Amino acid sequence: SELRDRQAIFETLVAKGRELLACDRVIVYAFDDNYVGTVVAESVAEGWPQARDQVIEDPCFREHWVEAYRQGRIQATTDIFKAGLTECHLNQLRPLKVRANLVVPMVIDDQLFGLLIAHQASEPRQWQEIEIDQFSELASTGSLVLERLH
Amino acid sequence: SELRDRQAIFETLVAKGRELLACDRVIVYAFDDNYVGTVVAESVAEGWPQARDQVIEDPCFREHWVEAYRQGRIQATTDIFKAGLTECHLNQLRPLKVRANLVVPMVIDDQLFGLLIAHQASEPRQWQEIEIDQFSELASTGSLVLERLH
Ligand SMILES: *[C@H](c1[nH]c(/C=C2\NC(=O)C(CC)=C2C)c(C)c1CCC(=O)O)c1[nH]c(C[C@H]2NC(=O)C(C)=C2[C@@H](*)C)c(C)c1CCC(=O)O
Ligand SMILES: *[C@H](c1[nH]c(/C=C2\NC(=O)C(CC)=C2C)c(C)c1CCC(=O)O)c1[nH]c(C[C@H]2NC(=O)C(C)=C2[C@@H](*)C)c(C)c1CCC(=O)O
Ligand SMILES: [Mg+2]
Ligand SMILES: [Mg+2]
Ligand SMILES: [Mg+2]
Ligand SMILES: [Mg+2]
Repeated sequence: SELRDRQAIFETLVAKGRELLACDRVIVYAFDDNYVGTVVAESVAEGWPQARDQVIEDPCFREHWVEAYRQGRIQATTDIFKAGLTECHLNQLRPLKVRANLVVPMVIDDQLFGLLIAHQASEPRQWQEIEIDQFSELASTGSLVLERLH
Repeated sequence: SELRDRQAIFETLVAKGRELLACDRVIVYAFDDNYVGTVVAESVAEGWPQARDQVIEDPCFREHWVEAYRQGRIQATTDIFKAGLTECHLNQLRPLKVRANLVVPMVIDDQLFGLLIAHQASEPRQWQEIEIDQFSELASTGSLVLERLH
């Protein structure tokens, strides 16, 4: 089925993504038609909370970032507590122990299907250029495969 | 269909591989139980023979290297004519046009499914660490996709 195919690619991306970065969590944050996100796949190291299957109603993608991510925006944050973020934003990340994160888009048929997101937990992390390139390329490869499968 | 899904992934791998390396050819070379390989997908630049749909039996894999490739062996060759190769090896490459090559494994369910192979056809080419890493990760990601998809 189309749903089984997407999930297989998503499980591949989170597993390979966490291996590539040796970070604490990688997820696929998939959007519904109103850009409400569901954590549909997760690779997470031992001891950290599981984000899998959580629904996170974060309005900034629908309201502000859909176009930039469609166009290939990448967001990397070394220290979420030093990024000018509001408490509402921080309270989504605190339970998952996020301290640093890297966000790349999954664009399929020119549409923003979701985000591949890496977390460093309870520890800041400066994401390096070639790490970002490898992670962006992983998301693109996965997205291109899904484009070709159907 | 496993076969149709397969071909879609292979086509993504060869196209992305040739884009990443800007080389003359990238192929997927898939093994059967004699460890005879078939070129099952190809991206090739203008002017070079199409290696697509070639069955090429090379005994060195089954005789020496299958397990090593399972474990992540590569072949990086800057100039095949300075590599101490036999006429039988040179003869099997001559119709394709290979001057330099990069061979990385595709491992699925802990077996050597095939090789992802890049060719430079009219000049030597010293394959760089970053290229080897990118090409290896491409092959690994595509392999894991196939492993999970069915
Ligand atoms: C936009 C925004 N949200 C996120 C969300 C996540 N990062 C993660 O790691 C995860 C997985 C746990 C999620 C989910 C990011 C990365 C961004 C930034 C996008 C970018 O710059 O490219 C955002 N959301 C909020 C939430 C806040 N705003 C509201 O109106 C309400 C209500 C909120 C509470 C739920 C904020 C403050 C931002 C950033 C500011 C902005 O760009 O508008
Ligand atoms: C082993 C060997 N063969 C290949 C084959 C290919 N390179 C490519 O680019 C392609 C696609 C067109 C193929 C197919 C490689 C890369 C290697 C090296 C493996 C390694 O060390 O990792 C090899 N095969 C031969 C051929 C020769 N030996 C025979 O018994 C018969 C028969 C032959 C003629 C068909 C040779 C000389 C080698 C290298 C030495 C060895 O590994 O035994
Ligand atoms: Mg199917
Ligand atoms: Mg690495
Ligand atoms: Mg399509
Ligand atoms: Mg399987």
